[PDB]
Amino acid sequence: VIHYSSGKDLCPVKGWAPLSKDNGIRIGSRGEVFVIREPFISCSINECRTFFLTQGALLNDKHSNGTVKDRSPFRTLMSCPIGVAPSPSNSRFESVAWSATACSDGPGWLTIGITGPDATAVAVLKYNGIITDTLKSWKGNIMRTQESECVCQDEFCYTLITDGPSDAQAFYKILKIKKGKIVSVKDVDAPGFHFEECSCYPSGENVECVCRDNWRGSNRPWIRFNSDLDYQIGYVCSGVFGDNPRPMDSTGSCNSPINNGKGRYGVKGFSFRYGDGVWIGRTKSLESRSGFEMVWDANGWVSTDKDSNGVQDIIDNDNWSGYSGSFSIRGETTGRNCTVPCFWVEMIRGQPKEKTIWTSGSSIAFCGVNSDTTGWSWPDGALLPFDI
Amino acid sequence: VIHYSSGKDLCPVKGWAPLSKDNGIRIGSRGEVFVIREPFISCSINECRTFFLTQGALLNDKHSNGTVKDRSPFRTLMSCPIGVAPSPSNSRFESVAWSATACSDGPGWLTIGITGPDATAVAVLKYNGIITDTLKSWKGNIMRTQESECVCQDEFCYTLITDGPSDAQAFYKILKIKKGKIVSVKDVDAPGFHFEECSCYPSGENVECVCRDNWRGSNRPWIRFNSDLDYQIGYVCSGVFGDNPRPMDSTGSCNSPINNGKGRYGVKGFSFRYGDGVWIGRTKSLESRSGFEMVWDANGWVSTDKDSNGVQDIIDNDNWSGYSGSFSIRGETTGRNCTVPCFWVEMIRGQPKEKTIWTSGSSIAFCGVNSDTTGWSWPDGALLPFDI
Amino acid sequence: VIHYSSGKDLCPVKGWAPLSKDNGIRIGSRGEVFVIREPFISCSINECRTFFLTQGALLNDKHSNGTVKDRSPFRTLMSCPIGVAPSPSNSRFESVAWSATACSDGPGWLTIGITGPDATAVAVLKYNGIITDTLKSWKGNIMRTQESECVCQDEFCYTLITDGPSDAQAFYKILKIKKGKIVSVKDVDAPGFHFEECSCYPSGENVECVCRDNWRGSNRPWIRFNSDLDYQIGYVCSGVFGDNPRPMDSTGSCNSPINNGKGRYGVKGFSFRYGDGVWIGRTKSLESRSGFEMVWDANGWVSTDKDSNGVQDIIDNDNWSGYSGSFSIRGETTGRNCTVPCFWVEMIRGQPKEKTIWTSGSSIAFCGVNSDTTGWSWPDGALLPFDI
Amino acid sequence: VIHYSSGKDLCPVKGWAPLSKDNGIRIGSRGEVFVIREPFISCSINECRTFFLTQGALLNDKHSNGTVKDRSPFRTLMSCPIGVAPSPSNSRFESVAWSATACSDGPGWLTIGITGPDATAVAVLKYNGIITDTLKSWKGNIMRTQESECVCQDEFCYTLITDGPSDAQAFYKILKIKKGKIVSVKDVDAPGFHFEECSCYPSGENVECVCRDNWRGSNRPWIRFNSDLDYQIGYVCSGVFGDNPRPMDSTGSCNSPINNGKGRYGVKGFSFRYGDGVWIGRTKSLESRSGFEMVWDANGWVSTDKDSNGVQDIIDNDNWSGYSGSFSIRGETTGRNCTVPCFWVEMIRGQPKEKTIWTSGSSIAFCGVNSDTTGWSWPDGALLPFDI
Ligand SMILES: CC(=O)N[C@H]1[C@H]([C@H](O)[C@H](O)CO)OC(C(=O)O)=C[C@@H]1O
Ligand SMILES: CC(=O)N[C@H]1[C@H]([C@H](O)[C@H](O)CO)OC(C(=O)O)=C[C@@H]1O
Ligand SMILES: CC(=O)N[C@H]1[C@H]([C@H](O)[C@H](O)CO)OC(C(=O)O)=C[C@@H]1O
Ligand SMILES: CC(=O)N[C@H]1[C@H]([C@H](O)[C@H](O)CO)OC(C(=O)O)=C[C@@H]1O
Repeated sequence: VIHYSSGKDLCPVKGWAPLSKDNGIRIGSRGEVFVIREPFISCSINECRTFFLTQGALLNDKHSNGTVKDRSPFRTLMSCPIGVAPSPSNSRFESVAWSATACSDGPGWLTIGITGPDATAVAVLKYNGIITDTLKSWKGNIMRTQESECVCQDEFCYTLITDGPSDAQAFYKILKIKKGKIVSVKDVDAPGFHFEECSCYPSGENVECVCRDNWRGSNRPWIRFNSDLDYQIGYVCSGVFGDNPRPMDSTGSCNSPINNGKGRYGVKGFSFRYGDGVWIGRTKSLESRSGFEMVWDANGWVSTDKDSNGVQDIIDNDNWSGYSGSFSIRGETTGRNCTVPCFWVEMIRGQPKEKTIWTSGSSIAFCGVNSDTTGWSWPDGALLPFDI
Repeated sequence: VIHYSSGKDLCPVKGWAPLSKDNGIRIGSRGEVFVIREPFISCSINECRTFFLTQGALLNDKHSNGTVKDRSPFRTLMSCPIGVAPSPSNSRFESVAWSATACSDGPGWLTIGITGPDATAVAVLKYNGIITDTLKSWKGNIMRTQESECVCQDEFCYTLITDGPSDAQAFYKILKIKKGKIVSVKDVDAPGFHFEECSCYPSGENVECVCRDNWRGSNRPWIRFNSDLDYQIGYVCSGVFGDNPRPMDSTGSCNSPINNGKGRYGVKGFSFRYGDGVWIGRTKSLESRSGFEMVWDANGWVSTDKDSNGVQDIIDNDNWSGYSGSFSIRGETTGRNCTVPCFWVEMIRGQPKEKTIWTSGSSIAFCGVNSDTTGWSWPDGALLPFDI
Repeated sequence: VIHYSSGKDLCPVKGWAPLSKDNGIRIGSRGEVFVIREPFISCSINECRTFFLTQGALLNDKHSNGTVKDRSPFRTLMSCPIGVAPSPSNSRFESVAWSATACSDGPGWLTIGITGPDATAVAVLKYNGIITDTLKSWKGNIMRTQESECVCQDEFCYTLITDGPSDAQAFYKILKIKKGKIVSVKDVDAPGFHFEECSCYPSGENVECVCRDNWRGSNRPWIRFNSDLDYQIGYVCSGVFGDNPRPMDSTGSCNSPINNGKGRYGVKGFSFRYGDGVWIGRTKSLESRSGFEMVWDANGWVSTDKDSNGVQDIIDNDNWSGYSGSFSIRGETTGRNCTVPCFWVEMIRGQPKEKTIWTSGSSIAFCGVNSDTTGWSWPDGALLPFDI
Repeated sequence: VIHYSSGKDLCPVKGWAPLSKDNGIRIGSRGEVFVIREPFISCSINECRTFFLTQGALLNDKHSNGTVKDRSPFRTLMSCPIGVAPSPSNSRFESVAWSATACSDGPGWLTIGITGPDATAVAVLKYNGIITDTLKSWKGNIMRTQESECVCQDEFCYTLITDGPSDAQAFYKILKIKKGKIVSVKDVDAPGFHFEECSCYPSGENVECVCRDNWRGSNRPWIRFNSDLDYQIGYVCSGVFGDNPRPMDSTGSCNSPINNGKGRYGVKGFSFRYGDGVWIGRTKSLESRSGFEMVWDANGWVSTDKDSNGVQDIIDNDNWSGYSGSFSIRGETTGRNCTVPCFWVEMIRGQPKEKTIWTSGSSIAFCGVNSDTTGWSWPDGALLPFDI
């Protein structure tokens, strides 16, 4: 009934409480579940949904052969309430795409599915199901967006789309949609920044996004912008390196990509800035995508220290992990006066790691809570391989 | 809450954006999906549904043996939201029939399922589930309707039903239903016109329908009628032949069926008239039903030229295609002031082409959008045959 | 929002139009469908549902072994919208029982599931899910009710429950429930009447029910009662014998059971009285339950003639049939001023007839319609046996 | 629309009527059903749901190997309407936990899922899906709650959480939540009381809970508390011993745990106090968890007699049983002026008893009803083992 308003700070967060695990892949052992990847959560006022880029096939099937590759005319974005296995039975259709992002402005959903050829892909802006606008690749190299939730404030929604090479320098645009209508955009001038798959969240008029450098950064690049899109960038000061792969935590930088041989690649991640401090979600292995923890250098957003301030384990480094996102839960839903930060973790299974013919993922998600919390490990839990 | 009103022109269309693909058949590889064929989309104010003539069985089953033939006491029309696999779980029942058409007048659905013996079939008019009227075959040779969406304007809905031989001359009626009540009908006087499986859409008081000549036309027959049903017919002037099979594009006619040896048969198709121009959806092969593109002779509706004005590829001619429809999205849904034309393509799989014991189809759908667009190929994607 | 009112005559009925077929069993070939039997339809103002007595198992399963017998602590009554396969996915729970009846008073559903031991069974009155009342067997021999829809008028609902031997004389009660509360009941004094599994329908203050004599009647016993329950009985005058088994149509009686060797048994059936005439639904075989047609002696309700007045075939006698019911569609739903009579036919498959380890059923349903109609045969369509 | 109010007595109960059986496990024979355990019902004003602690896998699957053990990062609490098989298709997600309790305050649901390591588990308070509060283990030994429904009165909800050894003395807290916000708590001082898995219900300002002594009680411990939490404890006076295992009914105590060699263990149970009398639900075997009946010593709550006053059989001791719960149905739903007591019985299948690699459970539930009733046996009904 009412729109998500602006001007609200990320509530106090002492520990992450488990919101929901979905055993997607475990149920797919013998159930009718979609082969997935690239999942992420997003809430509106009443319903919180899990979105995902379907490989257009179900687990334990001959059509799941090769689900290791991203992009195909088959890849389709779809939603489902949190915690439930994403099956053709509860899965609602959202868009045709192999990369995308969706958010809500409160009472309605915005869906940005980017499908089409590598050479000249197209974003398709849908609002509550209806196509409302489009955007075509401008640099001609895999236009691609967040692969996570976008943020909306006062009728207006924001996101970020990259387009360039994975190799080195690419190009970045900030959109400002309103009812699915692209009402403006700015070309970000970030020399030496590889920006892509951003994990955003609103923070008082502003919109803060921590993303990934898949060019030469072992730390994360960030970007905070206006209602008009006047930006501000750099990387996360902290030495508790978030990317992956990443080197042993050294002294970090706050404006350049810390290479250290490992920077060269990366994986989607998030982070919440709390003043001078910042909560950092990161994998435990430094070479592979396994395990997952939520750090806490309180000097983190401004200091290059490597000294952290406390860790809550989420997945021991004995199990697999993957894409880490970061949606938010507004104060229109919560009787509260501050936005609640929450995050979900994708546990990838199958290739290129495990000896299977398929590659999909599971998921879990925790929230803010300024109460008590315990750590652990809530992995996928699939006994692999399958009836392959 | 409000009725679909009349007097609205097909919005400006620069390129077709992908609305939704459903991997129906791919999910049926191991999922619980209905063996289908004859699908088509249709929207109302809130929900857009996909309708289809079920073979009364599920894919990869012994009861899917022979799904190649149309018509049976088993064939049943059913709906489901767009993009989702049409399974016994999300599929809603609509009518008993092996041919039909359904539309909305805005707040409610109209369903016309025609079932019964070849010799004396019956149409059954249901409105929001309730039987409201009926119509029996009058010429005694497979009464059959659109096999696509019908159009409604100002409480009143319109459709077209054929009844005659596939061989040559058949007979055609224009209905005018209101709340499922057949409030009038006209016998179309079209000497030398094989009219059937019409793809309609509203265009300002009027109702334009491009159909198929399965008698001796390699081009498409059309028909525009009133609120009172005073019609106007002929074929599409353009030389960019729409039927299939069809001969190489020669100089076309605008009132007679261009035979050229191939005319003899055909397949359902659509087309949107934009003044002197017209958007033409057609298969790439000329002998088989494979591939699919959306043409654009701007002189097309009035000129017999074969010179076209631009092509957006939808399915390379390397994959299968099939029935091509053409629903519309009114301006009551879209805040806009003009109806948005959209179309769906059926990709048929199995017989009579492929070495299987079954025959079903998948689907995709794109919309207007006066923005940018890219072409490609979004085929079914089923690795055939099956566990047959 | 409004209650089903009384005082309305069964609309004019020229022919039966097909409302819905569900290929229950055909989809169960490989789908997740419930092993059923004893189905029947029932509508309320918005939704029409199909109810059924589940064998507490799914088709093609080892737990479907013996589904030939009625009654078990497993048998559970459940609903689902018309036309859809009754699967654990769309099937809504209704009650624990191996015999029952449910109806609506317009805005709410009444459910009467009778479960428990043969010796001392209990009816359980639930209204919109909540238990509201109960009734225990009074004669101690399988208390059992309609096994079809009951009728409600002006806040009040009515049904019929038998209790006695199948062998000969049993006992019958007429209930009068209101919001699931049994507000009165009468003991029917029908010497020489075997009354059970009644197919009812409202007809102007009154409630007419045609049932079955499984004692010594080859024709059907009827019963019309008041708002206070003052009854009137006898059998259907007509010579077009409805029971099954039944002898060749001879001259019938209107108050006694016509034995003729075959009377001894029977199967549920229905019939609609239209003044002096009456529509009769009956099987084609006289020894088995196969085929199904809808007769029409217009002198039928009062005359003992065997001369009929027209037949619409529903299922050739080459396929199986079974329980035949008879719900109604009120005028609160239909803008009309008269109730619309409709009926559903159960096609039983498996034992004791076919060489299977299971026994379930499918269904179809047609309605009034004072328009044109065609006959045919819309059988189950299952290729048996199964993966048994 | 309106909150569940307080001050209402458990309506008169002559016999238990069957509300719903779900053949969970039987449908899982070949259906897509969740491997479950720890189920229990809970109603709100409109919908009654069944909740359960999923083993994060489906029956007849390799991932159901070991479902015999409680607790795992996979165990997740989920709901579904009563009577339906708890499958990934109708099962709604509720929380991440291997122990929990949920209730309604009328218009909304409260969910308390306790997940995490044995050493330091955490309760997570969610209200209508949103995390609203948390509580961490305080004694560091499997914090665990009711494993059944909690009670809410006048905006406020109540429950009970244990934390200590199964061996002997543990510790107990009474919570008082309001909109998921823990607004107070009391540490129960029960020397010599093993309190856990309480079966509660409201009874006029007060909240009565009968639980289980898994330390040295063969009878059940109880606890009645205020709006402020001023408690009162002891055990059930009656000699008709409720725990299990339990010794032959001797003369009972009303404040201490009756050991008798068997007390040492136990299984969840319930009981409703009706003045000086009390309805007792208990297993028939004394060593195993098989069969189930509902006793009635009318002198029971105050007298140590072993003389009972009537038994209604629920499951002969030839079949398996398990956890027995006890939710309630308020008078806001029932037009009535008194709360209706109802109970559900879990029939466990598989290990440690049966020769299977899995362990799950089915369920049934009956209600108050001051009418007639019959006894019987409505067991799971699964033919074991499975395709194991
Ligand atoms: C649009 C697209 O292909 N995104 C892909 C992304 C991308 O290649 C990289 O960020 C360089 O731009 O990488 C990965 C990956 O984790 O292997 C999966 C994504 O689907
Ligand atoms: C009612 C009916 O049978 N329609 C059929 C239609 C028809 O035969 C033809 O248009 C000549 O009238 O052809 C085809 C077809 O593409 O093979 C499938 C349809 O189901
Ligand atoms: C309650 C019950 O068992 N009803 C059964 C009914 C009954 O035995 C008969 O009407 C004599 O009373 O017969 C049949 C039947 O068609 O074989 C199935 C029913 O389930
Ligand atoms: C949190 C937890 O593990 N609860 C378990 C409970 C518990 O161990 C016992 O009550 C001693 O505290 O016992 C049992 C059981 O019937 O075998 C299953 C429960 O899941």
